[PDB]
Amino acid sequence: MRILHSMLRVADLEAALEFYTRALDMRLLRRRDYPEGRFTLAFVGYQDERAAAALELTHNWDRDGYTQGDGYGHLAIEVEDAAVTCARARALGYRVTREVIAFLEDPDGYKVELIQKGT
Amino acid sequence: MRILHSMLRVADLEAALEFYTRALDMRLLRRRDYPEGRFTLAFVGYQDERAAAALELTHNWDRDGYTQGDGYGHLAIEVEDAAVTCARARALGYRVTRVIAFLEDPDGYKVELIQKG
Ligand SMILES: [Zn+2]
Ligand SMILES: [Zn+2]
Repeated sequence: MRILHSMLRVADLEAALEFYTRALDMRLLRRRDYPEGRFTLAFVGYQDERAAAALELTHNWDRDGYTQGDGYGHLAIEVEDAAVTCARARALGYRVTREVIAFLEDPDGYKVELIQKGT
Repeated sequence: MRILHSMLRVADLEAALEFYTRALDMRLLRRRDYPEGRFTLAFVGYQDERAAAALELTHNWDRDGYTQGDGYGHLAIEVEDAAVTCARARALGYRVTRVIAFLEDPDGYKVELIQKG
């Protein structure tokens, strides 16, 4: 058995993909529209889904935002240098909650934990 | 770069660990109390954290339950036989909601089972 992915609902799919690709160097693994269900999915990550865990992003066409709650914690990502990742995210105008570990917020306010490689 | 883990806050850490270890065959990778912060965390998964993504579970000592929103979706797990894992989860008393299936953990977090493939 293996963990395949976490799924997060996003108010704006392209806004979410722009963050994961620019701030986090992720690649779009697959993307599909479901008019029958009025939703779109995008899988993003680093390796192909057959090799590693990915992040699934869902946008429901009939929604403009979601209730977050305080149950969901964060997504942790291993990075080469947390300070460079942080500085780049701030340069792109993204919220850096705390700044070797650091925390980013995606456009929907989901927290991303940056864990510098070799910790 | 790689995804290390998702983190979820649980009302009862023992109840969460019984689900993840017995219904989903996960190994308890590590567990640590932090008296200074009045919380405990546990890491669960299949491979060691250096090789694959894990799941982090947190319990805050001063909390009895968490506000669950509709933003967080689910955690998907690859299984050898979805109908077998499903039936075992049911045999342990866990709910199986509406080859892919959906389980609910003790806090109501959804687990998507995807048969390998
Ligand atoms: Zn974490
Ligand atoms: Zn999924």
